[PDB]
Amino acid sequence: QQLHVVFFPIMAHGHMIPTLDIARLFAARNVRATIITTPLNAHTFTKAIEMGKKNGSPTIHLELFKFPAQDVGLPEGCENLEQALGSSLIEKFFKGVGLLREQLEAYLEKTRPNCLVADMFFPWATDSAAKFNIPRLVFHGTSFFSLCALEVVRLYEPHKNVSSDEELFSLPLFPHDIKMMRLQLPEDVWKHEKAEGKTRLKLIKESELKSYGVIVNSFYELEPNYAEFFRKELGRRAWNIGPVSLCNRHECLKWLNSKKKNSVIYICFGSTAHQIAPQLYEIAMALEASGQEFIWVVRDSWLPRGFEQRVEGKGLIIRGWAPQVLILEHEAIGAFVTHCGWNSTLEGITAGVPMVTWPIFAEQFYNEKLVNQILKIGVPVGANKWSRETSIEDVIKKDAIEKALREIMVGDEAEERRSRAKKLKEMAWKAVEEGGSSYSDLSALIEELRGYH
Amino acid sequence: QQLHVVFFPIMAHGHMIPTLDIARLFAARNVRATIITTPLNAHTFTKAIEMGKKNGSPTIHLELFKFPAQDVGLPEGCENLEQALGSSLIEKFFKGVGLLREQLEAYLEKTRPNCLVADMFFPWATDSAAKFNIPRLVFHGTSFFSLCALEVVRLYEPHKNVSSDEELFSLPLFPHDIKMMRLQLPEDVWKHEKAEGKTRLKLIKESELKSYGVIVNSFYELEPNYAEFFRKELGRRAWNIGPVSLCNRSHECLKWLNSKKKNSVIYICFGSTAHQIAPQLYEIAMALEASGQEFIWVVRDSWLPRGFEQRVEGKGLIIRGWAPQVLILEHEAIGAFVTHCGWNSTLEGITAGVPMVTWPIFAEQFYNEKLVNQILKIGVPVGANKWSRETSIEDVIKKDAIEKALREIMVGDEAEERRSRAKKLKEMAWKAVEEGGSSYSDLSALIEELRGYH
Ligand SMILES: [Br-]
Ligand SMILES: [Br-]
Ligand SMILES: [Br-]
Ligand SMILES: [Br-]
Ligand code: NA
Repeated sequence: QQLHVVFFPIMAHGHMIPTLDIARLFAARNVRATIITTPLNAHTFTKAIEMGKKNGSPTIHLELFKFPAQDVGLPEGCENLEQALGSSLIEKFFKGVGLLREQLEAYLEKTRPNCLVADMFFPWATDSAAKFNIPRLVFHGTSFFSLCALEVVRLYEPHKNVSSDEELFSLPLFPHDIKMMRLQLPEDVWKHEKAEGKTRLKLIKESELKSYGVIVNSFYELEPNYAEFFRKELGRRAWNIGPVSLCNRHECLKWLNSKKKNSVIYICFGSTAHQIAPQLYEIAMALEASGQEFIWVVRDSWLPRGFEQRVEGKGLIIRGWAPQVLILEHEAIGAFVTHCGWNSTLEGITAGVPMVTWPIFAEQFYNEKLVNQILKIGVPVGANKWSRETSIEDVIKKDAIEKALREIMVGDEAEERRSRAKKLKEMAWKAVEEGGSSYSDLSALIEELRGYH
Repeated sequence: QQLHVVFFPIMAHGHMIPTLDIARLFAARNVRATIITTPLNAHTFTKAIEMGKKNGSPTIHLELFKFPAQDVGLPEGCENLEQALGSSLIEKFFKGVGLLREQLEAYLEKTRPNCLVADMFFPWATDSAAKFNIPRLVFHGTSFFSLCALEVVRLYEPHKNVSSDEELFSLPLFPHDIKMMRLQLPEDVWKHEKAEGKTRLKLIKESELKSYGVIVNSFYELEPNYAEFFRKELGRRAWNIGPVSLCNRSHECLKWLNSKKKNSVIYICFGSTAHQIAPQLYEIAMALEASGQEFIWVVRDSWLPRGFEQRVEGKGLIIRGWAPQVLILEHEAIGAFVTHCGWNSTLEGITAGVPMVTWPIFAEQFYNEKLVNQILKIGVPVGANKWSRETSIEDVIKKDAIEKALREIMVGDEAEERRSRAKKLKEMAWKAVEEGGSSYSDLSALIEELRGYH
């Protein structure tokens, strides 16, 4: 009789889409998959389900919970983490999602599924599932490297034994030597201790040991030392089942067919990225000065006069939606400028494209270390300040940007980075195919859920 | 209304007695303490409560659960782990205690206490307490060293890279170099893989991270490297509150001892739990006589040499049954303690400042023996190296091995140094449990933390 797994992502585009992909991976092994969402977020899933269904692909069920926006003083329209801009709104959003516990517990009591896969941001989901002897898995949607780095920083606080903003400290027990500065950490953790953010991270990392285990959107062969470190040194039970976006598997593409292999730079910072006019201006000048052909995705005081005319042969600006995967996988694309969010980083890896890394917040400075120092498939733009706000002082200048654009295309080790990225691409596809490490760990997890008593 | 803590020990004398002592330590901080037991075990608590009460001491409540003996095919009389001898009986005993879950959940629903202190052998008690938003503490009744050693052996399997019974391997991450052989580990783990015992240990060790934390019957200053290792390297939240047997603490054998030189007499006591076969007792008797050492031997007549008691009349005393163990160990005349090196026994040797001849048999005892001999350096091994819940005639320790250990603990090269080291641990143990001590302090901190839990 059919195994039932319930998936409960936080309402953030970057968590919802990989959660859907995991639900789809489970559905393809004949597991009943239900995703919990809210009314204003349902369209994201309904569209994406049908736009990957009608091929005999199994059915993903949606369950809708009421988000108590009014109750916590959020606008009725604010059912997504992206809409909660400002310190006030974010704190209210987290109180809001915390009040979904009553609905989760009623749903589990009613449906009695075999497993709950709950977002990292719901540490309390473990106790909710335990009430009905249901195992809970934690899903973060980041790298093993980041999960390990964050935890060694939290436990060993290497940044308390420094005396300046830019003083380098090593990550303590790691099998690679990784240096960071305080600038690269959120200001709550290092400068003015704020129990809210600090208590939230503590409960998230503790959930990894208190729960049945951790599903990870990565492949063993990508970061073997950290897949092991997470399980051995840090004691987590984990399954690596990614890259989960490989599960199922236009004018700009015609434009690219005309171009030399590895000749074009793709720049796309995602939907999370909040780009100010002065920053866009420095990118525009750097692109022109670099001489490099480019496809630049933007979400006009911020364009140099005559930009659009000067770059007619060489540069394409797309306002809004780009077919990102089809662009990255085009032979003409030789590099990817990214914020180093894990979804973007994994798409660069899967396309075999070297990356210019532009970390901003969250786990991105850890992802940047993986890409540049361990995988050696990237070049840093030189952003070293962790910030969820964009101060004019933190804008990266034309000269830093131009240096990185040139290095990733024609720098001495640019070809070596391309060769290394092409190897990871082959290893990624091999992980997800029958017999691969990710296919295998998914089989092992399901078998283990089937036998749980 | 006062904080209420429920204590749920497994029905083993070695877990019940320390659990009572913890309940008493909690009761003295004005915490309501209830102990869960079964009808045939209640006498152990009733006696021990009243034999330490009538002084206005705060009241420990008992709750009785029915043990489903018939249900798992055990004799009605088998409500204690000591009665479950043989592979068949032990497995049934563990199925039995597992079926107490229904009664635990009904009791917690009814009483709604602030915290459940549940035996290591009840990993499911964490989820049972969580149903009513009650924090669960794990209690094992052993050393930090044993908790760390078992876990490093389970995770890193140093014994899998071996080819023979007696080949020595090091314990992996420890700041001391500790060498063991497969013989010293249970035969399920190393020889013939049995998922039952292996799954049981896995769920016990996992409960240490899944639960609110771990109460430990040890003191920080006794094993500082392992008190830290358990919390840092292994990530457990833990409180060290022992030796818990000091809580209550502010005839003819004692008259017999007053006649004797300081540190001249060996005390031998394996406990009432101890199952000793006639051939083994016989080898001990011969070793004691041959050693020339004065002795007090506590035994729980085919196994005595003819004329033994008469030949040793000046030098040796055999006590049949109850001995005033504390008063004997604390007598100036007692220079050594022959023990099985279970943690309760090991801690009483430490608290009396008496060096120990270590005779490990099963459970965590070979790890405790490494702590005593290699780290504390207050003991000498008898040379038992075989982990066994059964005593086969083939595994008996012979007179010559026993005599060698009796001589070594009394007059061997480092005998004086072992006595000096043990006397330091004695002072540190009493300092830990007095107001301002590490164990007094961690107990205050735990209670404060339980008081502020939401
Ligand atoms: Br690696
Ligand atoms: Br870097
Ligand atoms: Br130590
Ligand atoms: Br030894
Ligand atoms: Na660890």
